[PDB]
Amino acid sequence: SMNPPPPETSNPNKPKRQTNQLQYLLRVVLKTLWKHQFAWPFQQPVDAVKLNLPDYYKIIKTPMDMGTIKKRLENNYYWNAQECIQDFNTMFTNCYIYNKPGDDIVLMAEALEKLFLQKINELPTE
Ligand SMILES: Cc1[nH]c(-c2csc(N=C(N)N)n2)c2c1C(=O)CCC2
Repeated sequence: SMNPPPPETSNPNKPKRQTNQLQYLLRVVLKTLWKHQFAWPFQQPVDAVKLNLPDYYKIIKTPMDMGTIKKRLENNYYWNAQECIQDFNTMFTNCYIYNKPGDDIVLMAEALEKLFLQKINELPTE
């Protein structure tokens, strides 16, 4: 069994910015979700080999996780906040796509997503 390469966190020719919205995404949004008691299954890419989930990357073709997002934010990978918000939403959606309704992982994603929504509701103006 094999995992795919992880999503990139560095791309020197991709234009980048540091903006107040991106700073909020790191200092408020990421930090709030990262410390949560349910964050630990989303802090790195899904290891389909160790978890014995050979169908994970058959179904999930746009993987995303908070470890990747954290590195992207710390590395100033993004141009704008929408790119990062999209990454969080990809992470949550993948969980709902792969898993069964009511599974523990889905309840964990829902708890994190609730906080995500509350924080991005107050994304500062640029
Ligand atoms: C998003 C996600 N994370 C995990 C998981 C289990 S154990 C672990 N440990 C880490 N990452 N330290 N992550 C799963 C999952 C799914 O969607 C399907 C089932 C398993």
